[PDB]
Amino acid sequence: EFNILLATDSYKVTHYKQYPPNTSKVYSYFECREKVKYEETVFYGLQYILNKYLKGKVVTKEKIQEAKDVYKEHFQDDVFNEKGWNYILEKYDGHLPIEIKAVPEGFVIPRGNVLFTVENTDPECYWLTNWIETILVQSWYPITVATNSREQKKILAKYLLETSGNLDGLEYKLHDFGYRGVSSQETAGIGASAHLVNFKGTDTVAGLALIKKYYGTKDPVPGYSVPAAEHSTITAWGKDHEKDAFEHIVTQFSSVPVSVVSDSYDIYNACEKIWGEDLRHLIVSRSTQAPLIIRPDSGNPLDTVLKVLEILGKKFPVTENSKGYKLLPPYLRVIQGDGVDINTLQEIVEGMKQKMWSIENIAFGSGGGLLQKLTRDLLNCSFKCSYVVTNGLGINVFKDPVADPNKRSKKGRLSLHRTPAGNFVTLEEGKGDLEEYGQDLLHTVFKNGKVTKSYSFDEIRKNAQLNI
Amino acid sequence: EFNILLATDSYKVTHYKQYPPNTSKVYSYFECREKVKYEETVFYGLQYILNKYLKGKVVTKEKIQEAKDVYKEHFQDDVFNEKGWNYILEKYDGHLPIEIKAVPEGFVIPRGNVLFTVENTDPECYWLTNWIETILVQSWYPITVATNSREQKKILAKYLLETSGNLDGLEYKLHDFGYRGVSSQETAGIGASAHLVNFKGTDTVAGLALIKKYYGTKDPVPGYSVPAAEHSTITAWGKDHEKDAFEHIVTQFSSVPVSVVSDSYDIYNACEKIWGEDLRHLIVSRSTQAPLIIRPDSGNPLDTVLKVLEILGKKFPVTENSKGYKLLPPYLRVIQGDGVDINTLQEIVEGMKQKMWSIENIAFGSGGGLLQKLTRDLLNCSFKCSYVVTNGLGINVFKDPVADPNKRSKKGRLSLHRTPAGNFVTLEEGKGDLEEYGQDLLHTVFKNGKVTKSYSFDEIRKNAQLN
Ligand SMILES: COc1cc2c3c(c4ccc(O)cc4c2cc1OC)C[C@@H]1CCCN1C3
Ligand SMILES: COc1cc2c3c(c4ccc(O)cc4c2cc1OC)C[C@@H]1CCCN1C3
Repeated sequence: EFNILLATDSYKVTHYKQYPPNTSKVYSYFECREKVKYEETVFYGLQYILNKYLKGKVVTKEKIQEAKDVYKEHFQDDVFNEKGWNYILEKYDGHLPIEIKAVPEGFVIPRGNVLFTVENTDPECYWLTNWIETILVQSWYPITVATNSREQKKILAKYLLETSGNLDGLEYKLHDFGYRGVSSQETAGIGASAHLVNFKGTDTVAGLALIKKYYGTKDPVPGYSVPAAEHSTITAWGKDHEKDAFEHIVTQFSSVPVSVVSDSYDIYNACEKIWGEDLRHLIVSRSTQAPLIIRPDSGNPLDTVLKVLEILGKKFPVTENSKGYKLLPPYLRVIQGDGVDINTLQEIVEGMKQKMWSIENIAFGSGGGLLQKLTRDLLNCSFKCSYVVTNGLGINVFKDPVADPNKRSKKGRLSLHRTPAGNFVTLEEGKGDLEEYGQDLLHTVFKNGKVTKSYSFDEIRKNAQLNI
Repeated sequence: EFNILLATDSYKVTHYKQYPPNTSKVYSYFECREKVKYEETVFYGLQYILNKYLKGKVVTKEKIQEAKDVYKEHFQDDVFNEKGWNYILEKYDGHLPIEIKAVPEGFVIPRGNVLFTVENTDPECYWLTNWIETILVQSWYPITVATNSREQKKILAKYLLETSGNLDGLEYKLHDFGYRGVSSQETAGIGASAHLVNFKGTDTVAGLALIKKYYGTKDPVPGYSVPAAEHSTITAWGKDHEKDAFEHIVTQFSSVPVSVVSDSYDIYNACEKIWGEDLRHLIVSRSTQAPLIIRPDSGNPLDTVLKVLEILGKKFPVTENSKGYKLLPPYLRVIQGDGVDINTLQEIVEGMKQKMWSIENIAFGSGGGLLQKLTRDLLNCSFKCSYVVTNGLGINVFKDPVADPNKRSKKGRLSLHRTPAGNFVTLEEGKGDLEEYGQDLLHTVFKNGKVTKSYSFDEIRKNAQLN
């Protein structure tokens, strides 16, 4: 049912009429333009797009007719290029005559570098390069989710290492709760998969299926969850029976970790009186492999975390780890899953450290902040034409708006290189062909309807690892 | 290839073990909780979800086995409720034993009112009400896009009325440019469909297909566009040939409206020297039905709009309308489609009014600001359990967190009524059954796998009209 002829910005339908006459090549590129800092970006998600939308026979006689009929009404005019699309159907069996070169998935690249390039492989299809901009520029989302997720991992690693002396359990310190808070089922899958580049905990089941279909893992699944209560399973017992709900849930899940939302009526009373006194005998009996994870879900996230830890530290036996930081017993942990984004995550771990609480005690859950409150503007994700051939001559093209030099685009044929210090540089104006900086790091990943280079999710996770 | 058994928050897989024993009924509701204020919301998008995801045979033996295999690995344990899902397959031929009642689509409802309710119709399926919360709560996105778009329409209507004395072309004053700035193809269609509740201009073609399939219009399409240049079609001509690019494009599109991005190198030079002198002869000759629409795309959105209008006003014949506001000639208009969201739109029309420019002169295009930069928290969209039947006894259920009184949920069986002054009131604790108000405004839209009541896009548009 997907029709690539109907998967572009409307105005692109009219572009074949606007290019200079005798244009044989249009060459475009994607970058996260330069200027939390977000100095480096995780390149993730293009392989999903190539496989789901671009590869194989994407043009049929029925798809051309459907698009002709929609655009006739949408524009109230006959501007649709049926001839160009028929050419692709008849000459290439509806395979796109396009070459895409990209940096490997999971690579961590500084801002302002070429990440992928797109060009037509047939001169008659000069107009196709920018037709597919809309579908390829959506790459911004998994790039931005993967990047923002990795930036939160860097904060958790710094504070976990300072307060505990190791990074054990780091991949489980940020759990994806974003399924309800995203705009669609398709978005849930894409965003959850991008989070699983960096972490292993997710409630967003749609992410597992996407990874298995488009990337692959050695392991049966790329992420995991544990049993957890919500407000409906506590509040269903009645206002006077919160203790009965808690006793039932921890007894049902006595041998596995279990998360219990504790703020239905009064989080402080739940921690001090219900967990800390009435049900304490059911908690101190649990295995190290099956902790109670208390989940506050309302109020000021920092103030609530600090008060919950002070409460639990007075009702349960607290130890002092080798770094001097307080540690709850191994059958008891906290997860803060409300109001968490990269800024509040920083504030909580810093406030915990100042009160001498180990980051071993806490994990975070993020919903909207992890998968929804991100824009194409956060990393200045941009797709621009840099090179055309018109009357057999290559010309270097760019924009350079007077009022915003940050929107200046790169000129000519691009390539990505290692510098002598081992950093990245993007060469412009075809200067990569001089091989003063060695070989281009971009690889052909799509050519003429075929995916030509692919990466497993395992390779992507290894590429995206923290420097440590 | 969608499997409703795999379309929930993972933890919901475990909830059938957490509810009180002898629970026969779980009843839950959606609202935009009370605290631009966004005092009223456009209810839009549930019918999409009911038809795409919830209706008909959604359970098969193969879907149950697939779910069982995934959950075994995801939890490293066998917690999946295979028996519950098998019961629905055998007893209802895989149709969901759920009743959903909703306010009519397009209705504009004040914050803090019930918009829809969900309950199981079979006692064995008490667990199913909140299993489908994840899919249903995503209704927040079309509600929020439709609501934010209508709030922008209110600002434009106010300023167009004060500066021009009428609302002609209001439905073409905010164009959807959001396709590349959203997170997915599916989000693009949903968001574009929500904008078309209020406006007619879109570049997001995916919205048209969604409206045709799930809602329907008397007109062949719900939304329109005009030819437009992008930086690629101007810059491809070369840095020294911007004039040649502009001339080619307006000549190819001489008899239709055409938008031309004019900031590739220098927006001010383009307006004053290229449009205003070198190509002025190809502009002043155009039909009122085929204006040149100049599109700045960089800089401070307010400062750039006001400077562009000042430039054009010195190069082209400006009139003064009956309200005393300046009006460009009919063959010349402007569209600002960079940095536009609800706050900047207000800043620009207010700044224009202060410089005595009519809002007739300007349209807005919005991308990320219109379809992407919105969260479930903006309208406090929430799905909560309000009523359960345990041991044959009905109990009013709710949350009331000590630290956030704004997160208090409603109690018991709910109903939506007209007040004697013609406002809306949500009645709690089954008090709607006393019939002290008129009829419940919630109608059954889904029952036992069937969509029971459908709205056309034309009725939705009429419900969402401005006062
Ligand atoms: C021993 O303490 C813990 C164990 C887990 C386990 C998982 C887990 C998944 C997501 C998440 O957000 C947290 C956790 C977790 C948290 C714990 O303590 C805070 C999944 C794995 C699959 C088999 C064994 N499971 C253990
Ligand atoms: C006469 O001036 C204008 C006309 C239009 C027309 C459309 C239009 C669509 C989207 C949009 O954002 C703007 C416009 C527009 C803007 C104009 O002036 C600024 C679509 C319709 C389909 C047949 C006739 N078209 C006219």
